[PDB]
Amino acid sequence: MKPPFQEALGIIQQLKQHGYDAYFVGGAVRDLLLGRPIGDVDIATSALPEDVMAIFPKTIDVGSKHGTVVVVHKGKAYEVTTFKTDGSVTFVRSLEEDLKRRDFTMNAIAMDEYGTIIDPFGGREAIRRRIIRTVGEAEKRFREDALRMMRAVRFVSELGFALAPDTEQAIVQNAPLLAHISVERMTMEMEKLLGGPFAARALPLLAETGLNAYLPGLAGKEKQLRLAAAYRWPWLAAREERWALLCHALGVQESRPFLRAWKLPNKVVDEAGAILTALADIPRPEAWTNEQLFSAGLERALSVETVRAAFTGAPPGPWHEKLRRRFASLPIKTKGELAVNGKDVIEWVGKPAGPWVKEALDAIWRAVVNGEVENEKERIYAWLMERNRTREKNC
Amino acid sequence: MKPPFQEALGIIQQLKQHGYDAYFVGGAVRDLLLGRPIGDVDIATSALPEDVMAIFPKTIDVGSKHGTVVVVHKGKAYEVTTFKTDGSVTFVRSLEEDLKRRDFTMNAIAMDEYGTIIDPFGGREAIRRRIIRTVGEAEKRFREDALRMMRAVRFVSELGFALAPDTEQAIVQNAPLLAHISVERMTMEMEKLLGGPFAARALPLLAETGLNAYLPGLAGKEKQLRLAAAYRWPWLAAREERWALLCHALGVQESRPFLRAWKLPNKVVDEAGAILTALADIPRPEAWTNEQLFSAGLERALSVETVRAAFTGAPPGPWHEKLRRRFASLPIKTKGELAVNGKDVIEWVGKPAGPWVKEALDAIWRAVVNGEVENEKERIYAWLMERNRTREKNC
Ligand SMILES: [Mg+2]
Ligand SMILES: [Mg+2]
Repeated sequence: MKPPFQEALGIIQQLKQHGYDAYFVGGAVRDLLLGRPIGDVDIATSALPEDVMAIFPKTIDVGSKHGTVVVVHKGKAYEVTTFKTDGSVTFVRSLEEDLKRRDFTMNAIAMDEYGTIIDPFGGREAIRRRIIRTVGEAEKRFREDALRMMRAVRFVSELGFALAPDTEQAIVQNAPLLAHISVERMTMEMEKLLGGPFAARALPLLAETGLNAYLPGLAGKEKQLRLAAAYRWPWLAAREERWALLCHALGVQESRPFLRAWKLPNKVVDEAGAILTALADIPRPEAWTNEQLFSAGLERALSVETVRAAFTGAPPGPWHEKLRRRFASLPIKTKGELAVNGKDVIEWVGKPAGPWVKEALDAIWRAVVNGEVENEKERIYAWLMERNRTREKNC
Repeated sequence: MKPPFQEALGIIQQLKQHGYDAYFVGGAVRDLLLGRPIGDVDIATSALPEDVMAIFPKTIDVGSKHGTVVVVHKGKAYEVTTFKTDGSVTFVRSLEEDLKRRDFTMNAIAMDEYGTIIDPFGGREAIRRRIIRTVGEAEKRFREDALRMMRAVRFVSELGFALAPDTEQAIVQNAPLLAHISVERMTMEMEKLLGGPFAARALPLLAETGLNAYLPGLAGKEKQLRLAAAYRWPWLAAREERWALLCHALGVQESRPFLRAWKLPNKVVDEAGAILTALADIPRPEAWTNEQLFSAGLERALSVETVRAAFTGAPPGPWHEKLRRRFASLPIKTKGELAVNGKDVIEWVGKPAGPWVKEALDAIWRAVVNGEVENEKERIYAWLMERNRTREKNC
């Protein structure tokens, strides 16, 4: 009885005492059998959502409409679910009828309070063999929910399982059905597929199956995806960096339109381009300039080099260290630190408040950062003065 | 800085460090200022749902669509909410614009990381004066959501605040608007209103305001409600017992149709009847009979006597003690304990399996429970035998 379940045992135990019968189902089970670290433990029971909210003090209705209720037990969230058969939804009392609705064998295992594995569908073999197989007719399933084909590729990314001959086949055959699923639900899948320690072979597959050309911006990029294999995906730390590379490997032009089609939140789509851009502008890690670095701000700067590593093959280490070094040598790290404010430049150059002011400060920092003049009021003054009569000798 | 908030401080603290600005808003605040034990601490912020799910490890999307996200911090659930103006919903950055959307003054208070109360709407005075006042035009508010009038009466139940002259007035005027709100949402409100330490005066009000005659089964019972005042509501322990009494005080006939209209879950509407029934059947606490008790099974039995107390004025104490005493003297406490099963009566009276069997066993327990015959196989046998030739001397 590994600690993940140990704690959550209570929930089962309690639901059983009130005469209900419940099981650990789900990834948690697979993850145990497979020997991955165990993430969320999930419980399913014959107890109806209400009965669940009656027995446990802290409850959190998430969707009692489809039989799910989150139960805060001993300071951890647990997803409790009333057995169901995907039609509205129908509640039953048969564990077996519930698992039979699950997506792929390796998911439809279950384990009881005593630790006794209940694999009625071969999950257990699927996991030994490291294979993704559909629970029932690979075809029929995909018809009910096309997104199921998405996840299949995803799982390949997160687990390094291989598709099943029949499963894989079916996908290609029913690929089109995808254009019916909301973009949203497509994003999240693609999102996980990209952090896969196997993404390196997930993306290719995405093309070798029909699935390509029904996903936003991935029209006919077949070639590009397969080539993607080489990219060192796994070192991508964060979301932006991920999408960043997704582009650069699809030889994408304008970042903005594309990433937006995937209905990603703005901040991402912006910071995505940010890097992509900075990446195109600086082609070599030696060439980062006090300016560009200052502009891009440490975080991004590093994220660039990493995206870059993800492509070159070169490890960031040395760069990341160097960047972090310089960044603390920049005699200013944000504009707010500038010794000298816009109203200082006005009272100084006897000129009315305008657009010329931007340009001014915009050249005072670029001059502080580049170590031309100190970041002290007095000195920036002379500096600006003696530079303005120079623009009278130049024209 | 009282412990309930002390712990949740972390959340604010972290959201501020990422440049967002958040506050304890809600009942928590009211409860502090009022001096009640503090229930759920609620946080609202300018950080958008996503930013919230980015910063905290364990998140639980409940409804990011309306700006709410549950954040499990240090082993407790906290309802975090992006500031909003009730239109779909519009997110802002002004705390003030958020509180301005809250139902009643006493709710629209807020407190900052340093413990500095922000009452921009008189909540703080409302709490001193112990009054329920609408945030803005009592009329306009009720038009947006009629249920707001419900809560108003509820709060009276939970708090013992009085309605505001203008608030109260408005309710009667816009009473009708209620029939537009889903029954579901009406039940929950009624539910809380019944557990009120001031329910005793909440139900009356419910009638003195239009609000009566738009709520299920509460058509023209005006009289009944006001009289309700006398009932010792507050000793009601559980849900059934509550509804039980709600009936008995409205002089309700058939429990089943009524309670159902309030879309209460079956188990309740059954156990409600259960008591209401056993209550009509046994009019005095001395009269419980081994049979009846055995039938109703300790729990309900007590629940009867309490519901009764809630009405008579007599304290349960002595009865609840006496019931609990007998119930362990009943020589059986369920039918499952019966020494003798139905297949025993068949191989015994050489007759084919039928309906006469029920009637048999159904008189063997009734005879065990009443202490006529032991609950041993042998002895029940003779007893059954020697009683069956008696049904030959009788006709
Ligand atoms: Mg968990
Ligand atoms: Mg809480």
